[PDB]
Amino acid sequence: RAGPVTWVMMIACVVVFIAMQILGDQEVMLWLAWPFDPTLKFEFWRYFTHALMHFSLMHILFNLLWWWYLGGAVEKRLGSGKLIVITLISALLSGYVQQKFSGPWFGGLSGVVYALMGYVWLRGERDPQSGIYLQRGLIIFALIWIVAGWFDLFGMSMANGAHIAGLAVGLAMAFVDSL
Ligand SMILES: *[P@@](=O)(OC(C)C)[C@H](C)NC(=O)OCc1ccccc1
Repeated sequence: RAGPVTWVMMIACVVVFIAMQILGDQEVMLWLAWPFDPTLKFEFWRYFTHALMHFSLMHILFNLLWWWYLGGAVEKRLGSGKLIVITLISALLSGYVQQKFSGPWFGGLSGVVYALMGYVWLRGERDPQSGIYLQRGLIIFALIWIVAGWFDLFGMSMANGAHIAGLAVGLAMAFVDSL
């Protein structure tokens, strides 16, 4: 089965997704979004909680599908702590990039997912002995996922190539870890 970190992230996104159906998106964004007013700047969770919010059925399924697989892969083979740190860094840095381009009203785990794509792939090609790698077929689908994000083929946003910032994060870390 999937480790505790993989598991807990899935529960949290589902719970949050439930709340959005009951309360509506705006109300949950009000509590979980990146700070959108100076008085909220010390509410630290907001720099991360944006990743827990999804705006359609397809949004959460596809994110959690990728997370389950790549997140689970990292946790099994590299440990819970690695997954935690990949997650915190990508959520924060992608969050920061998203905010600059699209403002503070955004959500989704895909920044983290792109980071996990970049990380797992790069780590596998540079450190096969680590036990992590992205299979040939999955590389193709991840690439299509990335392209989709660069070009806003998801039907959701139109805020451009910024959606894939996380990928640069994940690559960079995989570099650093392959030393
Ligand atoms: P991601 O959640 O965005 C963050 C804020 C960087 C990404 C752009 N969205 C995504 O991957 O959506 C998946 C999807 C959405 C609708 C239909 C199919 C798949």
